[PDB]
Order: sequence, then structure tokens, then C-alpha cells
Amino acid sequence: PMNIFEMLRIDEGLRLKIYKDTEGYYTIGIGHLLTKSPSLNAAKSELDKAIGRNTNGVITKDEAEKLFNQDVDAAVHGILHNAKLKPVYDSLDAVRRAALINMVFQMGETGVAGFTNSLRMLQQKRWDEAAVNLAKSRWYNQTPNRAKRVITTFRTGTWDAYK
Amino acid sequence: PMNIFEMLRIDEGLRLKIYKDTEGYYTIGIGHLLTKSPSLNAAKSELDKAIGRNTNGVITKDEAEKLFNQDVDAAVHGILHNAKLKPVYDSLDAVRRAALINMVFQMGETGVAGFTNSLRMLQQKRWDEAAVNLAKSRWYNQTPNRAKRVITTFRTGTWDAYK
Amino acid sequence: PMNIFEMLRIDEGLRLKIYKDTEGYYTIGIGHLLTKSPSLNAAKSELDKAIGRNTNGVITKDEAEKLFNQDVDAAVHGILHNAKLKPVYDSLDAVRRAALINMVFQMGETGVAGFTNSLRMLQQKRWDEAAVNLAKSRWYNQTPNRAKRVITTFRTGTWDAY
Amino acid sequence: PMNIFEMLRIDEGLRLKIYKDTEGYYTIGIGHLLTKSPSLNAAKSELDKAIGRNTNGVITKDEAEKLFNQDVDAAVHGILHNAKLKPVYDSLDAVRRAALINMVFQMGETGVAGFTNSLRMLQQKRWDEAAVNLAKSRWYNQTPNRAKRVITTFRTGTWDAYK
Amino acid sequence: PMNIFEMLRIDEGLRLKIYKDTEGYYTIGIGHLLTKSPSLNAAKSELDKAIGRNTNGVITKDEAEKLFNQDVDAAVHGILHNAKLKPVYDSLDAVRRAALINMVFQMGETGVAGFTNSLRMLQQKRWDEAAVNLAKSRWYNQTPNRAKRVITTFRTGTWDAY
Amino acid sequence: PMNIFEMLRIDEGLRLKIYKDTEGYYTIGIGHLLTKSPSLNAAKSELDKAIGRNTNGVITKDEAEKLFNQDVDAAVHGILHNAKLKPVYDSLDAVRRAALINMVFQMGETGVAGFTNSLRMLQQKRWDEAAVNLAKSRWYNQTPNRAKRVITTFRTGTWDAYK
Ligand SMILES: [Cl-]
Ligand SMILES: [Zn+2]
Ligand SMILES: [Zn+2]
Ligand SMILES: [Zn+2]
Repeated sequence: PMNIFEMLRIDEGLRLKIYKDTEGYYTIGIGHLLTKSPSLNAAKSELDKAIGRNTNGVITKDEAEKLFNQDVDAAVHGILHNAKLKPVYDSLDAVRRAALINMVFQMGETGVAGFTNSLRMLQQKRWDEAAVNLAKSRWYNQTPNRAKRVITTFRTGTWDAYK
Repeated sequence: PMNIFEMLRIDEGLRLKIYKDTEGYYTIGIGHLLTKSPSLNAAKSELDKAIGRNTNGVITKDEAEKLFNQDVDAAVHGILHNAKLKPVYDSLDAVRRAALINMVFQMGETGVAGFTNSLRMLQQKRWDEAAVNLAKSRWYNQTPNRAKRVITTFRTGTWDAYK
Repeated sequence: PMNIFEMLRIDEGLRLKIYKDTEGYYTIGIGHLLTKSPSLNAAKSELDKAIGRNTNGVITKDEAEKLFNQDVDAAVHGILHNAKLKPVYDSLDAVRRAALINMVFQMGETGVAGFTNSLRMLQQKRWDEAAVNLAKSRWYNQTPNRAKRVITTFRTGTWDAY
Repeated sequence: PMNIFEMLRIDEGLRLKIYKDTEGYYTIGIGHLLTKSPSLNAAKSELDKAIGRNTNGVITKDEAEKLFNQDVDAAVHGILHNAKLKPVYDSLDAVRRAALINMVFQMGETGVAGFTNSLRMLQQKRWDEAAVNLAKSRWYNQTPNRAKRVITTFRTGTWDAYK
Repeated sequence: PMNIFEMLRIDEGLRLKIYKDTEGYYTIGIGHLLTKSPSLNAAKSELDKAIGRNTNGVITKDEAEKLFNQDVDAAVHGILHNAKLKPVYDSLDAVRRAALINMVFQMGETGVAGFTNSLRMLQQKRWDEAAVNLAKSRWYNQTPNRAKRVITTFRTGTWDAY
Repeated sequence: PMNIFEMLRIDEGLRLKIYKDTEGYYTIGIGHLLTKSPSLNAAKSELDKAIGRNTNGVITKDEAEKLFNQDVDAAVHGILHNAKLKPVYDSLDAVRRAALINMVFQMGETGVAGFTNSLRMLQQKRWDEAAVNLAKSRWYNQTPNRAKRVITTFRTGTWDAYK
């Protein structure tokens, strides 16, 4: 069973207690940034707001999935209302469409929409060129392994980089 | 490999040329309505518009999927901007969120929002109850089998009713 | 005095207490759906929310018109933001415009927008053709008597059918 | 046959060729303001833009009704997206809801939304006090005759001031 | 230090307690109309709602700026979602953009968009003709002094009038 | 004469011909990103589309300003339609509000909404604390000099950092 949840869960990891991410930012669940501010207290304050209860830095399985969903919806929404993204998104198959959401989920709609070239190659279904072009990005550099898997997906149209 | 496409492919079928649906309405692709008007001519016009070329009632696989993606985006956009529907949707797991999308794709966001008790039940994770409450709708009557599979999906949160 | 209220009042009926509609769905006022769920308790819940008091399934005249207005506003709003509908709507006379609102009130914007052909005929003012075309739909089948009247209004642009 | 059209037609009048209104502003059809600028050539430019053809300052009946409708839609749109107006609008009867529209048609949503007290009284069906309170506005002063009729409509709930 | 606040502060004045404006309308802060209704009690209502506390018709500086900012946001939003205005607004320099905002803050987006010619002349940077043309309006007539300064901002592109 | 324009012009620079920005991304005007794609041809493509003419990688003063205006409006739009940001934005004075827009123009609304603590401190007018707090972010790190001036503005409520 593979989807955007199972995909991202292993790209962003799933944690049930507040942790500092690659950039020391307070995070929880599946790559959910709580706050940029270096205050554990502010993180719990934000998390309490997000979950709607006194969590004291610890949430449940179902709660992190709920947070993940809110994030994903924001990403899908980002795609559906960016004129550079939607048309590309609409031309992809289910499996590849998830690799686009994964990108947007990671770096925001504006970030992903900047890949002017890769985006056209993808729309024209020229995967191999799209793979090497994306491999030439700051994205690929700051997070090589994840980018590999996403790019592999784009190139194969299968879940092989995750199975 | 399961997802909303493979799911809806077997609930709406996949057709490469215009046919009349269960209600004599000109359709193509994956349950894509072209027009309520009883004129094969107006249907090709709509289809010509949608695909962006002279199709003469015949389309390709990619074109059908592209058309499907546009319909799904409309269904997800229906769920996200529906106060009644988003909270429920966000509380569901991957597989079970597919079931909800399926329901909207079939009957529109308003229709689905109409299931007051069933929605709350799902949001509280009382699957069994939701199943029996959903099996009591005009929806279940008019399309018993489809609802069975979708309800089986809500109840087990798995792709069993399709795989 | 004829208008969309009096028009829809007699196409959808006006009932001061909850009732199961043509499809076993709990309803009140002027064809106002409360809930698809088979539980009169849920119906009274939604109704309490909407009306803003403890109704126990019974509302007043004014309360039903308030519930009617909210529904209509949603039909008009659905037309005014439907790229296919608004141009047609804007090309109709006061009376015939209501007949369009009527249809949307009955099946929604995406429903009415489906009648591609008839729509263009109406905006072109070829009434009689629009009549026969609409008379060939699942809409005309499921609810013959009403469609007849609505279509009649499109054809004559008057309140004769009512 | 009475409605918002026939009502505004006799308060705003119906003209087939550009005319200066009460304030020396270029107008046409049913109170359709074309421009504030004192340029007949500027007026004819907007009209050519609005009608979609070379009108040379002259339109048809249907072209004025189409223009009228778009102005009505703008007013109804104004009401339904005004937190202060929609709840009062929803509380009126078909006939009185027309009166409200007439006001918004004449002075916009912000103008009408200003009559704080008269609006409450209307939402509380205290018609006769709303009449006197509206009879005390700059609106009633600048345009006495029209206000009377509209205010009469608000007070009786009938088309008497126009029948 | 010049900007839209310092500008509008001196065109609409800043008051910390309800006052009747030029047309006898209850107002506060920076030209913030409270109610057209002739009731001091109705105005204290709106204000209390606007600020979120029992003000009894008296607010603070910060409460008048907060109320000013929301007024300015509504103006900028009106401009950014009006097809006639945004292209003109996006063609102006920082200073001349304040002047447009001002106008919309005073008379709303509809009123400002009614200046067909003066709007095109602005987009075309033909300032002087925009000046003489805006001076012929009811706007200028009803509020001469404020109009002078604003138009002057359109003609020089500097804060000289302020 | 100071304002968001004169402020951002000296932070983002003003160039009339496409250049690679700090990260090797094709840019023009005032920090306007054309494309993440490593293609000068792609950059000229986007540029042609935005400006709407045959630019060959060169624009006028006015075209830059127009471009800048659009970017600023997007940033302000972002703030205004963000529940975390608008209420803080509405609490600031004209001078400090420009600093917020500056941050949003640089890193987008989401990134700026991330500073949970700093934001609230600005809403409570504890400028000095917001200053130190903000100087502890990745933002201050990657772009020290710019952050200095923007944070100075937040602290003094004056244009001193730019005069
Ligand atoms: Cl079935
Ligand atoms: Zn949306
Ligand atoms: Zn709307
Ligand atoms: Zn907006």
C-alpha cells in the first residue's frame, strides 16, 4: 500500500514528540514546522493551538496524521491555484502526481514553480531530461537522498524508490 | 498499486469514446459528463473544448486521465472549501480519504455534506456505525454495489473492496 | 403578485413541520433539505442551528421564508459565479430569470449548467426550441409536472403556468 | 407584473441614448453610470466596452436590460457578501428584499450598510420606525420622491408606491 | 517621515473620541465612519464592536491606528481586486500610489474607478492633464482643500502638499 | 523620501538586465526571481511573458517598477490573507509595517509567520526583544547585513537604517 502519506512518512519521518529538524527548527509529526522561534515553550503553545488541547509536546498517531493532512491540503491547494503548477499536475499519472505534492510539501508552491524547465519536460512526458535537470538544483544538493527518491519516482512513474 | 484513479476507474469505468451513462447522458473517460442535452453533436463540442482538439468522440488514455485529474481536483477543491467536509476529511487516513473523494466525485460536495450523522461518525472513527448509516441512503439504493465497496473502504480503511 | 417565492412555494410546497421529501429525506419550509441522514433527531439538530432556537421540528411562516431566502441566495450566488450560467442569466427578462433560479434551486448550478444546448437557445431567445430540448431530460422525467410549468415560463416569459 | 426591474425602471428611468444624470454624469439604460469624466467621448468608450460593439452612444432594449441585470447582480453580490446586510436581507420578504436591492442599487452596499439603526429595525420587522429613521437621511433629502416610494415599500411590504 | 498614515492623518484628522464629521455622521480615529444613524448610542455600539471593548466613545492612539490600518487594508484590497484600478495602481510610483490609496480611502473603489479619463492619463503618466481633470469633479467641489493636496501629489509625485 | 520602494531597492538592488542572484538564480529588476532553471533562455522566456514584449533580457526603469509593484502587492496580499500576520501588521505604524512587508517580500508569508515569538512581541510593542529574537534566526545568518537594517527599523520605528 503506497500513497502520499506513506511516501512522505519516510521522507520527513514521523515523530510523536517535538524535535529540532535539520535546521534546528521545532517540529513534530510528519515534517510539521511548529515555529522558527528557538523557544520550546512557543512550540508547545503552537502545538496546543494546532491540536486544540494541552499536549505538552506529545501527540497521538491520529493527531500527527491530522496535522499531516492539513499540510498536504495546503500543498495540493497551492498546486491547484498556481497557474504554472496545475497544468503540469493535471498531466501526470497518480504515482507521479504524488512526487509533485511531495516537492510542494517540502519547499512550497513558489519553490516548486521555479523549476521552469523541469516542469515543461514533465508536462511533455520527457522524464529522463526532467530527472537530470532537477538533479542540478539547490534542492538536490541540500537534500540529496530524498531528491533521488522523488526524482526516481518522476522518472519511473512507480513506487520503486520507496518499496 | 492502489489510488483514487484505479479506484474510480472501476466505479466509473474507463471509456475511450462517447457513451450514454446510466441516465442517458453523454459521457466519456472516467465518468466524465459532457452535456445533459440529447445531442451527440453538442457532446463532441464539449469534448472538443475540453481536450483542445478535434476528437470526433474518440480520446486517448492520457487524455482520459488528464480529464479525470481535472474532475478530481474539482472534488478535492469541493472538500477543502466546505466547512462541513474539510474537518472530517482531515481526520481520515490515506485510504479512507480516498473513499470520501470517491463520494464527492460521484454526487458533489453538497450531496456528501448532507450525510450529517455519517460524517460525524467518521470523524469520531466509529466506522461500523457509519457503514450502516450510509447503507440507508438513496445513494446506496441507486447504486448498491458501488456504495458497498466505498462503505467497505470507510469501514476497514483498506483497499480490500478493490484489491 | 408573482415572484420566485410564490413560484417556488407552489413547486416545492411550504411546510411548517419537518417531513420526508420525495426521496425519504428530512425537509422543512420550502423544500429545504435538513439532512440526508435517517434520524429525525439530526434533522431537528440542523434545524435548531439554522433557525437559532429550540424548534422541536416546527417553525413559523417568517422562519420558513428566512430559510427560503438563504437557499435562493445560494442559487443566485451559484449562477453569478458560474461562467456558463451568468451570461445566460443576464440575457433573460425578469420573469424568465426566475425560471432559471427555479431550476438551480432544484438541481444546483452544475445541474442546470449541464443543459448546454437549451442554455444557448435561451440566451439567443429561441424559446420554443429550448422548451422541447428541456422536455427531453432526466429532469423532465423525474418531475414532469413542475418541469412543464418551468419550461412553459421559459417559452412565454410570463407567470401563466402559475 | 411587479419586480426589481419594473421598480428600478421607474425610479431610475430607462433611456436608450447617453444622457446626463442628476449630477451631470454620463448615464444610460436604467441608471447605468458610464463615467464621472466630463467627456462624451469617454462615455461612448465605456459603452462600446460594456456592450461589446460600436454603439455610438445608442443601445437597444435588450442591451439595456442586459446592462441592468449586471448592475443588479453587482448589488445582490454586494449584499450577500456584506456581513451587515445579508442577515437583514435574508429576513425580509420577496417584496421588501426588492426595496433593499433598490437602495444598494442606488448608493452601493457601503452606503446602505451605514443606516445602522434602520437596518436592525427592519430585521426586527418594526417597519414603521425604520421608515421614520430612513426619512431622516441625506438619502431621503437628496432624492425625496424615490425614497418615499422605497420607504413606503419597506413599511407596507407591498408594491403600492409603484402600482 | 512621509507615508499614507501621515498623509491621511492630516486629511481626515485624528480624534480619540466620537465626533460628527462634515455631514453630521458619527466618526472617530482617522475618518472612520461609525454609523449613518443619528444615534450616539448606535455609534458607541459599532465602536465597541470595532475595538472589542467597552470604550464608551473613547479610544487610544494605538486603537485609532489599528482602526486606521484596517481601513487602509480594505482600500488596498479594493484596488487589488478591481480590474479598472489595479493596472493603474501598478503603473504608479511609491508616492503617487499613496495618492490613489487616499482617494479610495475617502470615496471607495467604485467612486474612484468612475474617473475614466483621469485614470488612463495617470497610467500614461500624463500628470498635468490628470490634475486639471480631477479638479473638475464633484469630489474636488465637495472637499476642495483635500483634493488640491491629493491631486498635487498626482502632479508632482512628491510629498510637497504634505 | 523613504518608502517600501526606496527601502527594498537598496536591499535587493535594482538591475535592468538579467543577473544571477546570490544563489545563482536568474533575476532582474528588484530581486524579481525569473526561474530556478539554469537556462538563460528560460529566464528570457519568463521575462518576455511578465513584461509582455521582446525584451531579450533587458527592461526599462518603469517596467522594473511595474514588476516591483506586482511583487509588493503579492506580499501585501499574503499578509492580509494570513491570520497569523494581518493582526500583527495592523498593530504596527506605517514605518514598521514596511519592514514586515520587506521580510515577506524576501521570504514569503509562510516563512515570516514562522517567527511565532518575534511576531507577538511586535504586536505587544516590545521592540527590543523582537530585535534580539529575530537576530537568532537562519534569516539573520544567511543575510546578516539585510536583517540588521530590517531589525533596526523594527526597533526604532524609523528609517535610520537606510539614511
Ligand atoms: Cl451499483
Ligand atoms: Zn480556492
Ligand atoms: Zn462570492
Ligand atoms: Zn483576495
